[PDB]
Amino acid sequence: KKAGPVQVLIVKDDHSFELDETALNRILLSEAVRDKEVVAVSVAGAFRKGKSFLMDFMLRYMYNQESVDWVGDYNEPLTGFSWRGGSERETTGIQIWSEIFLINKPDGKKVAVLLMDTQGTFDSQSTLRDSATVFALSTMISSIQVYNLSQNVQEDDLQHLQLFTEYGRLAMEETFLKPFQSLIFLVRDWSFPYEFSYGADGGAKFLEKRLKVSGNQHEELQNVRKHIHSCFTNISCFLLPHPGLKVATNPNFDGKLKEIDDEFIKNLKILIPWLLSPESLDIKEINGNKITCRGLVEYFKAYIKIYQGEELPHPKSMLQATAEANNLAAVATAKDTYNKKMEEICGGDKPFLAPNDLQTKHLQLKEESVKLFRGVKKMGGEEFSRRYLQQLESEIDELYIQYIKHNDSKNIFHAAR
Amino acid sequence: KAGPVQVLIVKDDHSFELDETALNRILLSEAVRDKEVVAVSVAGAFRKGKSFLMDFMLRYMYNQESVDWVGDYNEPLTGFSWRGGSERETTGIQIWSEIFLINKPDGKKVAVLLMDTQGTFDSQSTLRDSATVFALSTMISSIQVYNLSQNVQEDDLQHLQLFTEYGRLAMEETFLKPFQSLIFLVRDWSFPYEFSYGADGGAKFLEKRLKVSGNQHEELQNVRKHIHSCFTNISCFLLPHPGLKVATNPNFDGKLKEIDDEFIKNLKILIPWLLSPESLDIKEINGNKITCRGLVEYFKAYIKIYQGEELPHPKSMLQATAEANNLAAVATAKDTYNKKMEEICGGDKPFLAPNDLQTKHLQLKEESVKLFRGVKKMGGEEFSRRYLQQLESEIDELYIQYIKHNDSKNIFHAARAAALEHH
Ligand SMILES: Nc1nc2c(ncn2[C@@H]2O[C@H](COP(=O)(O)OP(=O)(O)NP(=O)(O)O)[C@@H](O)[C@H]2O)c(=O)[nH]1
Ligand SMILES: Nc1nc2c(ncn2[C@@H]2O[C@H](COP(=O)(O)OP(=O)(O)NP(=O)(O)O)[C@@H](O)[C@H]2O)c(=O)[nH]1
Ligand SMILES: [Mg+2]
Ligand SMILES: [Mg+2]
Repeated sequence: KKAGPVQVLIVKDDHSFELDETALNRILLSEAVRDKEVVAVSVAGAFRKGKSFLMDFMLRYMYNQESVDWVGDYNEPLTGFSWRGGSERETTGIQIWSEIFLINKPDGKKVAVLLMDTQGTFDSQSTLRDSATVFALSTMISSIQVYNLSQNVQEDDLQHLQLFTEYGRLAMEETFLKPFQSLIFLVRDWSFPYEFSYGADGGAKFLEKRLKVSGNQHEELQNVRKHIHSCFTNISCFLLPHPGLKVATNPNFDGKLKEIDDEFIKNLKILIPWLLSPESLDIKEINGNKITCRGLVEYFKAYIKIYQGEELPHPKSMLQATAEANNLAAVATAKDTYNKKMEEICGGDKPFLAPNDLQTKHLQLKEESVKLFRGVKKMGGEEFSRRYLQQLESEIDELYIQYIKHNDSKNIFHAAR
Repeated sequence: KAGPVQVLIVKDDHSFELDETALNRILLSEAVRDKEVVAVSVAGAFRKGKSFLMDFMLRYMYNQESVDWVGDYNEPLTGFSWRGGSERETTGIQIWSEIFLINKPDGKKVAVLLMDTQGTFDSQSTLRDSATVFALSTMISSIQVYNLSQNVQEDDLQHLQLFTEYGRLAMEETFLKPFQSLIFLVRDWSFPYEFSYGADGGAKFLEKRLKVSGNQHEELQNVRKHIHSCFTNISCFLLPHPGLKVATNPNFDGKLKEIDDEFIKNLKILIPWLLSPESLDIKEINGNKITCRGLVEYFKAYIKIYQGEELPHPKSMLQATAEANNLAAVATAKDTYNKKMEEICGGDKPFLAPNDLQTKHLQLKEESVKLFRGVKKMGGEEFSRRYLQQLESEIDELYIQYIKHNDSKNIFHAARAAALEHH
């Protein structure tokens, strides 16, 4: 009866994902909201950075919109989505709030507002596929994604965003429009207001310089930025002050405003409506169509269904992915070398060779391809490269069988006359 | 006067060069030439307090015989350049001009080198820029302080694996571990009620964070196993937040009077812990202890490798995955063409009229192209366009060879036809 967080996407110990359809259906398919267009707000990013903490202040705003003091009473504990200190991850999978909010757009549109809290990336229990799936899904479902970052916007942040969004793209319909809508770079604990002011305007100037594409820029840097711009219709940045050392280090801290830095609260009171004001709420769109709560449930099911199978390629650790590419490239190089040299010997316009001599040449050329494959430095491991070396040897054996038949025909076809 | 010396330069065109004259001036002096060397380096993400830390290491190295080495509380912090702001400061690799001569417990007189490095992941650097600095600083130092913020996350572990693997590949083959001491320094640790500030809380924390289990997922296991196999001594120190003045006040100067006391307390444990003569390990490479002169030779050799050898250069996660996806698809699509052409014009198959053979090839080539296009790949058709072009070009080359094999089955086809046509 009382409102609370609802586990909607479950991530199990075996790294499998399961959707709680009953709960999702309960919330988004009720008669009161099912036919309404939907605004979905999500927060995502690294674990332990205050994502759920933030969402709970968004809840205070949603519940007390017409009040000037929505931020709460100063002795009131912060509740909603579960948050706490400690070095271990808290939120898992994807949670939504059980109460859908009905908000009047300035035109008169009665839209429904969904709030989505997510499992943090880069925890020690999770595989990269786990983190990417949760990040992609929230981005594919939300119309406003708050990318929660610590201290700065680093190049590895941009490359992770790129990886995660591209993974989302893969499971989506082909489209001629931008795949996603609003992205907010929220920088927590910004330490340089004297370089860029706290808030949206300092954020805007900061992010502008961060994502700017220039002709002098190395292609690797250009491309990640181009990808990001291509993915989102609106991109903004908000620079938030540190909430104070007590918020971060006191195990008894409760979310009470009286224990939070004043300049934080001041910028917080600007941040939330800036994200969530009736003016700012963009209705979810997928490939050119405004999605209702009913439609969102459908896409949520279809998307997770794709991530549950093996139709998509999955993201892998940095060393593992480079390693595969290293080996796949080496296998192709070694095989093409063997092949080119065999054609010089038993191509169609070359004379028939005695079988034993063909075999002797094959064995020499094969061994040279094996040596070539082995001499290329690859990440990561001669033991990672075993499966690929073995594939190379067997694929070359298969090619040689074709070459025997080709060689034999030069003798056979002539005998038949 | 002593000051920081720029030794490794990263050019604005992303190539690498060593300032050999600067290096020789320092490490080839008659005083230190043949001294066994200890090299202390700090590496990690930009703007995290690396240079700042090293300047406190400088104070210790200069005032060991003093009661209070940490300094007067009203004295500014100098040495390696540091500042606030969100833009990176340190570039390439710099070292301190003064080599410190210290006596080890066993009575050796070793030379001590301090090395400050360019922070990783700035927006000016390619991944290869960041990887090369990190790797070299690891390959040169006997003690690598890995400087992190707030936590040891999984992306930090994967970056360390990526960077150390890149270093390892440019090293002489060995059966021993490639490196020596690694310290996970966690800046702004927020949970002393869970793991204490300092080396003991850090030890217990990192023990759980890096523990290998044969039951956890392969990729979690393998990053951990890689890190353990790379270093002979791995440690962890949890440092408190220095206070908001240090992090946020533009007028902050490094004066201890403006730094949180808890940080100072732990800083005064950290530095002697890192730099105590008992624990200062002498640089070894491939089982041999290295002198100062010998360190320079290795620096030049290592640098040369990154300049001119075939190495698997680090790529962004998307880039790497996308290449693998495309390479596999090309291979598969190409193999499908080959197999099906062999059913049509393999050596044990009859001659085909050049026009029949042409239309089979055109049919099968299109089937392979569509096979290639049908497979889901990171990331995009644009990324794949060059690979699709490569596939089509390679299939065209196979077709040319198939034409030659087919002709050899009936060389006289055209000539006999022209003769029978006249008759
Ligand atoms: N330094 C800092 N700490 C913050 C900030 N906001 C909240 N915290 C603290 O961060 C800790 C984690 O809060 P939480 O909201 O649970 O973070 P989370 O991102 O949801 N974690 P998880 O990924 O594990 O779900 C709490 O101790 C909270 O007080 C902030 O802006 N800066
Ligand atoms: N939050 C926090 N800030 C710190 C800490 N130590 C130093 N700082 C602040 O960090 C800022 C950057 O210092 P600096 O030593 O230049 O960092 P760096 O890692 O060398 N930067 P770069 O990689 O760009 O050379 C300074 O404003 C300094 O006051 C710390 O432990 N925590
Ligand atoms: Mg959370
Ligand atoms: Mg620096």
